[PDB]
Amino acid sequence: LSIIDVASDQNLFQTFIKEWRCKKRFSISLACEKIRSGDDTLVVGLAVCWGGRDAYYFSLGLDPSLTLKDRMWYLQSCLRKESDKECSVVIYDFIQSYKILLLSCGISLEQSYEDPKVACWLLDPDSQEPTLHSIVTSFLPHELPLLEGMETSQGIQSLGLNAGSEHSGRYRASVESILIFNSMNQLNSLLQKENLQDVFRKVEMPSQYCLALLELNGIGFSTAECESQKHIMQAKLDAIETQAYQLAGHSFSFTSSDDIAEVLFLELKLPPGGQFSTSKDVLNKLKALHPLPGLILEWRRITNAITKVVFPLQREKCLNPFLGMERIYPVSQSHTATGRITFTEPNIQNVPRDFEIKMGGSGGMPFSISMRHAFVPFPGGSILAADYSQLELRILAHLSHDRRLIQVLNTGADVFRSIAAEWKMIEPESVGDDLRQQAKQICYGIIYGMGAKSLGEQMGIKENDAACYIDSFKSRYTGINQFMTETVKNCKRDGFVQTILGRRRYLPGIKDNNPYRKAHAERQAINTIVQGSAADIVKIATVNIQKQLETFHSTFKSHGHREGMLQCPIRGGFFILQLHDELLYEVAEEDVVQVAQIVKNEMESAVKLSVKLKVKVKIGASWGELKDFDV
DNA sequence: CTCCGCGCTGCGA
DNA sequence: GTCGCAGCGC
Ligand SMILES: CN1CCN(c2cc(C(F)(F)F)cc(C(F)(F)F)c2OC(=O)N(C)c2ccc(F)cc2)C1=O
Ligand SMILES: Nc1nc2c(ncn2[C@H]2CC[C@@H](COP(=O)(O)OP(=O)(O)OP(=O)(O)O)O2)c(=O)[nH]1
Ligand SMILES: [Mg+2]
Repeated sequence: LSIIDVASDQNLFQTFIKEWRCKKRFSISLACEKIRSGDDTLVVGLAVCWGGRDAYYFSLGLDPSLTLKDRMWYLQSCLRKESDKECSVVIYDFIQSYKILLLSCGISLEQSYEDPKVACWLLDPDSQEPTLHSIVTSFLPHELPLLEGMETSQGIQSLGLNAGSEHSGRYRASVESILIFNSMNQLNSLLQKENLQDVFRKVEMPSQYCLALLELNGIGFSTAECESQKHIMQAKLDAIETQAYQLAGHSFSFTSSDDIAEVLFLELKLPPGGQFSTSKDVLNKLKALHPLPGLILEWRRITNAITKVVFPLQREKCLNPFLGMERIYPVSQSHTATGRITFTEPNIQNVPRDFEIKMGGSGGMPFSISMRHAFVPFPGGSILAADYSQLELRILAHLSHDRRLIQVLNTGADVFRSIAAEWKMIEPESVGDDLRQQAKQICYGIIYGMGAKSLGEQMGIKENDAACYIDSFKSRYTGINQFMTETVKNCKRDGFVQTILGRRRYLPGIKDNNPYRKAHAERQAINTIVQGSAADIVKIATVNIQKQLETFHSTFKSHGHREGMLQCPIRGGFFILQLHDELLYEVAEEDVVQVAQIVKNEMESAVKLSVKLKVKVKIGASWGELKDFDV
């Protein structure tokens, strides 16, 4: 290809800037390499392509008159949008590039963004995580020999951003620039064909921008809170070990399923219930007989909490010197089958719910272990959690129009406490969090295709009894099953399911021969038709909330922006985490009211349904100590 | 072979 | 290493 080193002659550089200021669409690729003496990232330059196999390299490390500050001035001049300039930038791994640009160059991009990976996921949510090699092979094969010059393109990291390759930063960035530009033109052609370009440019890419702002913010984390909770949990763990070995007369292994099987079903004559299964469903039923199953469940819960939540967060914590805080910086991921947004490194979505452990000799003492309490706002701030009240159920009500579901939605009573009251034959006010959560699983499973076998095994009852429960549900809420049958019919005639925004989940297995294959495909259809719609509504809410918060301004978009500027008082909302039906923000005090009215008004007014979207706003000094807000 | 769904992560074979 | 299993979250 033609790599044009624009920063080599002054006339060449000025003509390059002249041409660049005319373009309405161009690709961008950062050129990161190693710090000579160790190994760390260093932005050596950048690459721009606006057509053909020509990549313009903007060196940032040889006309001496082009001082680096002049180059940065022209860079910010070309990268910042103005009034109705309608520029569309194309970058691979848009969030990482935005973060690295803002943090290593002080450049806040303001143009419209187009990511090829997001387009690939939109065309097929079940597709593998797109790599530059995969995109080039599937959409721009004739230029694949370019990537044949190396093997780094086989990774999800940007080729130009991958400093590990023996190739130079310039060559990698140039190749990525041209390839991403042309492959994005092809992907845009396909998206326009399938009427999904709108959802790509108005919902998904702005959501990626909000995700980048979140990742720049990071969630605050208190280490002393984690220390205290971990000490209590380890004390209770040792107590559980000693008490269980006393109750068993010998030392078993809580991980060894055969050890506990021998202890329960043989040494203690506990009734099996094919048999000799030490699963959670069987131990929950056996808890009502001997204390040891409950102790094993508590041991497993505490061990999971302290090995898969405590230590990862304690290792992933970083100091934010400008804020005087210790924040956790997770990574976003939207490449999911149903459009939901998950997190990684660490998954602060999987933080355990609030549970209690009783310690003491005479009946113990209650000690609440809320791991979500170690997440706190900045000094003088407030965590603000806005939750969609029964989002998927309202979506199913708008779809199926089963008047019983609409009625029980209008009544305003916990349908899971209702299930548990019909289940255990108790009062709904007596249903605790554990039993209500079991009932929530029962509810959503039965709605999405739970079998009588698993329903009975979880309910602690027989198969033919859970069958009666399923038939009762189907007789009561009839429009739901009518719409489920219509959905399998539509996905069988069409071969795919379509969410509310028009996204497509391609499920060919709905016409498979194996009954399990067909059943799983039908269940995936009936699930995704609602789950992806919920994710889409959450995304629309998020992007409108961010736009509204940016309207009032007098506020830094992300934290990263404000610490980059400092190198000022905090005053505004800050995206920190997104539960799949609930948004979390970190609002400064003076705005905890205003921002709240922004989150509730947008979330309610994110999409028009036959059932109004109910939102519940809570404010607190931590994600664990949240109390309802007025708004 | 085998019957709610989406997701992550540590440990073990 | 790679993946499966089982723990948890929505
Ligand atoms: C009069 N009650 C109480 C609860 N409930 C209900 C409501 C919904 C919803 F979401 F549409 F409102 C769903 C379910 C089901 F079946 F999906 F779990 C519901 O439970 C059922 O109907 N049964 C038959 C049921 C009850 C307890 C179980 F252990 C299993 C099944 C009612 O209608
Ligand atoms: N298919 C399925 N979906 C689930 C399951 N648990 C949660 N979800 C989905 C559907 C509801 C949504 C929100 O989860 P919550 O646990 O926050 O549930 P909720 O019923 O919306 O509200 P609440 O906060 O009152 O418990 O996530 C589950 O076991 N199966
Ligand atoms: Mg909820």
